[PDB]
Amino acid sequence: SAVQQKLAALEKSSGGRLGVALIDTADNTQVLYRGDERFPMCSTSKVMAAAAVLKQSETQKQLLNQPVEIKPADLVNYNPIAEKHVNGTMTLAELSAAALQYSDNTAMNKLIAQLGGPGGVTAFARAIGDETFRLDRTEPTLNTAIPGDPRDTTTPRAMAQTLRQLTLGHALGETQRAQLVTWLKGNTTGAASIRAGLPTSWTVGDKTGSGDYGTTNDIAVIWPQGRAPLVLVTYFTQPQQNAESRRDVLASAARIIAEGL
Ligand SMILES: *[B@@]1([O])O[C][C]([C][O])O1
Repeated sequence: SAVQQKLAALEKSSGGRLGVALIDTADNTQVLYRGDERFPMCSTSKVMAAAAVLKQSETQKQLLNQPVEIKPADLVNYNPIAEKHVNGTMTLAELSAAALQYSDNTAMNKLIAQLGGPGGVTAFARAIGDETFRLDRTEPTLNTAIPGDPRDTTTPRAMAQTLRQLTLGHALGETQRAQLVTWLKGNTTGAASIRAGLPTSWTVGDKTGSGDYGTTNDIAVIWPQGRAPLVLVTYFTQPQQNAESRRDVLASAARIIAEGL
């Protein structure tokens, strides 16, 4: 299609490797570009950890209000919210919000601990039918994004399907799903990524990710005004370990997708 030609051209112009998956929930049609290639997830993995904790809260009804102590040893490389609560507590809800809306790495590590390790996050993915997602490490090392390394990767197609199930489907209970959507819609880190390629009238919930090798990711649910929602995953990584982030590539890929609708 035109869109796949334009995405290929965008990729060629960027010097990196671009993966895109769009699901249009109107007709369950899909647009894929490198849809079955593995990409480092970086912080887009935080959606799965938060959702796994939400799933636990369907049975442990008070779980999200459970206080979790933030100690100095807990702090890693990027903790905008956890830093504000060192030697205090945050609830699991506050930690989930921080992981998603500010990409707080300490918050993510607390969610992983709550789940019994990276294997507990991966188990949740398997439980909801995602056989591709794998979380192997904690923060910050899950962002190394080494070419060819399968650790901490998924594919665009898999992530789009899973994000659809978590936000628009019923992998989560009704209250949990609504909470996840509310958290994604309040993301603060996404203004230069998918959102920037879309009409300002559209409502977007997203989670960005960034890592080494110039890895620049964003996964989003999109509610166009008067139209069925869309799920869009854009993964991008580059050949140089110290490459700069390229959020503009994600914006451009979204714009190309939005043109084709
Ligand atoms: B994820 O990728 O988003 C931000 C943080 C910085 O390490 O991790």
